[PDB]
Order: sequence, then structure tokens, then C-alpha cells
Amino acid sequence: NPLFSPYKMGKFNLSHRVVLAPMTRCRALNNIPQAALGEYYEQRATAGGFLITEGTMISPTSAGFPHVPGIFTKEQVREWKKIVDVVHAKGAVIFCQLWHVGRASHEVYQPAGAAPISSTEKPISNRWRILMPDGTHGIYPKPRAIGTYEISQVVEDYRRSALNAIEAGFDGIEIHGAHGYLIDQFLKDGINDRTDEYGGSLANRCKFITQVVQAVVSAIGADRVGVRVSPAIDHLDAMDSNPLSLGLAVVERLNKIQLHSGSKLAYLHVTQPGDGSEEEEARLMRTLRNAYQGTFICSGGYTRELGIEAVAQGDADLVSYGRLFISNPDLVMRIKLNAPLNKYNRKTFYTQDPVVGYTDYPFL
Ligand SMILES: Cc1cc2nc3c(=O)[nH]c(=O)nc-3n(C[C@H](O)[C@H](O)[C@H](O)COP(=O)(O)O)c2cc1C
Repeated sequence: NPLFSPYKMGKFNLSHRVVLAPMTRCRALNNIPQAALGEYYEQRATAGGFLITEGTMISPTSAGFPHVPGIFTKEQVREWKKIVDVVHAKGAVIFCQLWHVGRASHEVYQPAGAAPISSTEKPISNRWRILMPDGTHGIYPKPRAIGTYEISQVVEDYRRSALNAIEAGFDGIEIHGAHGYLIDQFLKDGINDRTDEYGGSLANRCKFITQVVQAVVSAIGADRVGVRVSPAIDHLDAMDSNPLSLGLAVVERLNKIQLHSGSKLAYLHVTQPGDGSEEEEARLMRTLRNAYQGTFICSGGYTRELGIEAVAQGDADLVSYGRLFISNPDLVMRIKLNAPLNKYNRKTFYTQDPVVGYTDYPFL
């Protein structure tokens, strides 16, 4: 089973290639990491296994879900440190995913009910509704298009959160640049209608993600930085006219950051629509992997067998699993044994209970 061959993710010597994908679960009440998170990550941790946390706030304005954790306050750092210690006691490696939702927010989630920020003033279309704190669904509002000074300020929010993650004991951070959130709102030409140096050309649209990645690499080292993108997921109105070329332009900028840094990133993490135009989705995935000088994590609808095939054929170095990890805390061992997997319950993906639908999925 090639899923269980060791892999050197830079300084981190992984014992197997099954990765916990980042997933928002909304148990970090008042944006403070809770003991329930520590139990949840500890359940999933394995010796030498790699975990990526749920998206984590970089600023008071960066949220668009209820009760998601932040890492911009010292109080949050203190509570994260307790979770990281528990996970490190099982021998796992853990990165914190830094997340800004951009225009995918709502007054209820913003300080003083202020407008969310974006590359653009265009709201997400009415085809999408935002989950509200009371469980109803609301309308995505018109965002405020930020200028270049405020862009540099958001970059600094990423830099400070990366340092905070290191202070909490995280092994590294992942830049959330996927799923139509703030970074994807600069990347995709279906969203980014700017006429300054952050819009128009491929190069201009890749400026934001490049500046974020360079900032965090300069703060904590490239080998502690992973980057997640989703060129071909159109979630929250996030489409590009040429996904493969956008993906290849991002990869070129990561390759250059590595050459100029003298060092490799932890990984590039590409995620695709779950229900898959199969062989063509595979085209995109292999083309980005082949373009990128470094470790590649594939994600989106992978099964035990497709994960094995992915590593065996050289298509990916690591495979991340999301939904199956929700309901199988011991997914790694289940994959090793080819043991049958537990169903998950969508109804408790984003509820607040510290146990139900969170830590009470049974082991094998
Ligand atoms: C409930 C839920 C929450 C998620 N939260 C995040 C997130 O915070 N950041 C992120 O990059 N992806 C997030 N995702 C997407 C997953 O990381 C993963 O890419 C997706 O579920 C597809 O992989 P899978 O088919 O193995 O589930 C989430 C997905 C689900 C279902």
C-alpha cells in the first residue's frame, strides 16, 4: 500500500500519506478554540500523520461562518497551544489553515455590522445563501472593494497570524486560497474586475496570493508554509475563463518564490469538485502537479482506491480526505486495513454541540 510509504514533507518526516483536509466545524465558540477541538483533532491524530486545521481567522473582519476559531489574539494563541500539545503528544504534524472569507460574509459576522471586503464591489449572486448563526440562510451583501494600502494591511494580518500560529506550536500554516474566498476573489476573472495593478492580466490577478505567500514565507520559513487553491471549483460564483492557465500561473509564482527564497514550500494543495468529467478533472490535477517543483497534495472526492492509485502513479505525494474523516476518526487505520467506513451526517457539519456529530463518531 503506497499510502503507507514514508514521505519527507521538508523537515517533517511523515509515516503515511493520508492527510486530514481542513474543515470548518463551528465548535470554536466566540472564535476561541475549545477543548472539544482538542478532543476532535486528538481522535484523528496518528503517529507521523499530517493534519490541517479548519480555516482560522486572521482578523476580526475575516469570518463568514459562526464560531470558527481565530489566531489573531493572544487568548486564541493560548487556547490553540493546548490543542497542538495534545496532537503533538500523538506524534502528528499539524498546520493551521489561515482563512479570510472576503465577500463571503454578512453583517452578523462583521464588527459593527460593517460591509465585508473584496477585490470587487460585486456581491455573490443570489444563487448562494450564507448560513446564519441561527441556522437559517441569509443574503450575501455588497462588499467593499479595497485599495492597495488595505491590501498590504490584509497581507500583514496573514503575516501576524502565521507568527501567532508558530507561537502556539503549530508546525506550519496553510494559506486558504480556495473556494471563492478572499484570495480566490482576486485570482478568478469571474470576480476580479479591478483596473489597477491587482486586476486584469494573469500576473496582476496572481499578485495578491504571491504577496500573501511571500509575507508568510519571510516570517516563518517556506518549509512551514502550504498553499491551497481550487482553480476548477466554482463555489460562491468563483469561476475563471481558463482554470488550467490560472492554476499554472499560480504554480509559476510559487516556483519563483521558492527559487528566490532558496527553499521549498511545505506543499501545494489542489482541491477539485468532489462528484466528478472524470478523466478531464484528472488532466488538470496532473498538469498542476507536473508544473510544480515540490510536494503536491490532491483533494476532492478521493476514495481509498483512488488515493492508492494517485500515489502509486506519481500523481500526488499526499492525499487529503475531508468528509470521510468527519465520520471516521480512525480513517488512517481504516484505510490501512481496508475496513468498512462510517457514514457522516451533514446536518451536524456546522452545529455547535461539542460532542454530537463531532467527537461521537465511533472508532472501528
Ligand atoms: C463541513 C466542511 C467544512 C469544510 N471547511 C473547509 C475549510 O475550512 N477550508 C478548506 O480549505 N476546505 C474546507 N472544506 C473542504 C474540504 O477540505 C475538502 O476539500 C472537501 O470536503 C472535498 O474532499 P472530500 O471529498 O474528501 O470530502 C470543508 C468541507 C466540509 C464538508
